[PDB]
Amino acid sequence: SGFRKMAFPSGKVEGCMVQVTCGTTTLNGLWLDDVVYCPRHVICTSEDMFNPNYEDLLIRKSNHNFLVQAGNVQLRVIGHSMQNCVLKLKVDTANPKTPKYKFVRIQPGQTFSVLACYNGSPSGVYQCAMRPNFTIKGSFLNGSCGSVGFNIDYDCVSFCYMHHMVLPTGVHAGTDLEGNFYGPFVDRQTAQAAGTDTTITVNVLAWLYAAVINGDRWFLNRFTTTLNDFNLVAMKYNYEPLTQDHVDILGPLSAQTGIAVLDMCASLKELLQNGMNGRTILGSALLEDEFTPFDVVRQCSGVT
Amino acid sequence: SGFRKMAFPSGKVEGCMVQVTCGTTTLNGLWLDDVVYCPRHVICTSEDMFNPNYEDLLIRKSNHNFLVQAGNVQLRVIGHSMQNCVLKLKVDTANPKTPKYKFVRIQPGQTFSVLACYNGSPSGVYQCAMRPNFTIKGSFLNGSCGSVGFNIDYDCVSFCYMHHMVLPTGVHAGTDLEGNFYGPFVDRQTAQAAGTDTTITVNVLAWLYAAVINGDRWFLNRFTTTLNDFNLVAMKYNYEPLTQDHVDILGPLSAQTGIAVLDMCASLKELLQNGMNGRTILGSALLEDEFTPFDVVRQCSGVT
Ligand SMILES: *[C@H](O)[C@H](C[C@@H]1CCNC1=O)NC(=O)[C@H](CC(C)C)NC(=O)OCc1ccccc1
Ligand SMILES: *[C@H](O)[C@H](C[C@@H]1CCNC1=O)NC(=O)[C@H](CC(C)C)NC(=O)OCc1ccccc1
Repeated sequence: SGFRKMAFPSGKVEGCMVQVTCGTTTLNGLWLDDVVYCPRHVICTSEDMFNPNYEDLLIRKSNHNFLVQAGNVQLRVIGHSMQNCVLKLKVDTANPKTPKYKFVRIQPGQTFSVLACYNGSPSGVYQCAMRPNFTIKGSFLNGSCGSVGFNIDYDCVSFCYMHHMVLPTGVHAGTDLEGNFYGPFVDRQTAQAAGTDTTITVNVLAWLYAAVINGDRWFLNRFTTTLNDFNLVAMKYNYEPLTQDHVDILGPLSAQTGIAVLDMCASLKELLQNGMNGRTILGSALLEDEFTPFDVVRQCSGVT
Repeated sequence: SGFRKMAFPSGKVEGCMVQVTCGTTTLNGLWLDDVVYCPRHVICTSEDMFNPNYEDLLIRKSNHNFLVQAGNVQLRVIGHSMQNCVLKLKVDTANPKTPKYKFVRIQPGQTFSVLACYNGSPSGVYQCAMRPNFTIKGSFLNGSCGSVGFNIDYDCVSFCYMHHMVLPTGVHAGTDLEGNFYGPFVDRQTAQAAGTDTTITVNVLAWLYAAVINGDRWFLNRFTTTLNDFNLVAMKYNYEPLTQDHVDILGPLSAQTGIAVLDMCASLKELLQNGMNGRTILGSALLEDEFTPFDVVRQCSGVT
């Protein structure tokens, strides 16, 4: 009953967060086994950040320049390396709280939980989606870099995001745990902008299925459509085109509800063409697109 | 940068969640020190739940009828007591993960984080507000009862909610950790309904201040108003009346932004009278009222 934007429990990740200070810059790192991962711009001063030469800046940093603190306890740095846009600080102690973990690069449309942190201390947790233009709409302040995004499949934490920067539009950009940015962005303070923020059609349809499951059906109409006809209207509205794989992925939701995917497409089309007329769906006056089909099934079936 | 509905990190609470089974009914309990707290309707069968006599049902339950499991490990129940609508199961082992904690009863308008659980295992976390009609809009399925709501002030967890039931409108009702329901509700499956779900005016104003902080200012107009004139319009819209204490509580937000509270009231009034005209504020097409003034300052200042 009810449907909410919901994050994974953050306990396994809280125990991996540390503070990393180099010079005057402080941010967060992720401590797994005997390695701390953090954004490489920790080495930049306020000035450096506009056109850094990271390799050159890194020549003048030695192991003892990276101050790593876990709680009130200092860790000893015994090595360091740059992998793309992240640093790997080898420490002399394996994190006793290291969970079963993996590093994954997610695709646009997929969702993950962000544990926002400051000074190595968890601040709060919320759910995000990797948007088609490879930005996320999170909540980050100065010092939040190194905060990570993750999913949990039972016992295993899959890290997929590390925060690096905010863009002129207020949306956020970052890397996977190998240091490769999502999107065309780079970790420097130059002119760079996001790109068209299109809507995750399949996710909206999943969310419409969630509403029906929870008894909110006012938007179901008597019509159906075709995939080709739907996309012609959807893309007038900057919706990602819907494919047969998307249809397949909504299959189980379609069967649980007895509503053909294309029938639901017909309902979405009229919502786009006519609006909500001041009504709401699952408490929203907008079509919500940051729930995947997996997300909906999860929350409507009690998976733990 | 950015503004999101955000929950406290759930780690300290994850370690307190256990599974409680009596007869055929399974739900969650909260294990603090040597006591497990859980809803008393764990003792009801499917039939009992329509007009239970809990005292009478409790006569036939002994310590060994309450199966308490922490992970894959069974706890030994050595005593039991009913306090209002919750049971206190004394166990022979103090929870080694017990945090510094307190039990508090919150007021309508205040917010807290819910850790949704099933079979004693955390499922996900999300932020809620205690609404003026003493319901919450969460995400709960069968077996979720005993999940708890909490705030964290640095090191101390303040438990304020335990889930018990869903209402015909799909909203949720529960108790504080002393077993007293919020609102007039009772833990039986009889005809009972919520009451008018009015809007937390002060919280909407806080959220409007959050938008301005994050550069979303399109809704600021050239007008001001009075508290009396504003409330005359606000209560046509089922908004809780705004008081001088509310004004005081928005003081720091008013000073950080240079916008008098009554000027912002004038902006809210025109948004109520004229709508959003299809625009959004912080990504919402609705006036959001589940952020307190404290919530906004927290998230816009990096408190950990
Ligand atoms: C790292 O913690 C930080 C996160 C930004 C700061 C405010 N909100 C965020 O999400 N990243 C940077 O400061 C970043 C550093 C370069 C090496 C990319 N630069 C950046 O995002 O610049 C834009 C900006 C900075 C400060 C305030 C507002 C916008
Ligand atoms: C306890 O886990 C459970 C939570 C309900 C079930 C579905 N979603 C919820 O939030 N509470 C009950 O089942 C409760 C038991 C009585 C002792 C109050 N009764 C209840 O909420 O009845 C309404 C209902 C039950 C089952 C499905 C849909 C509505």
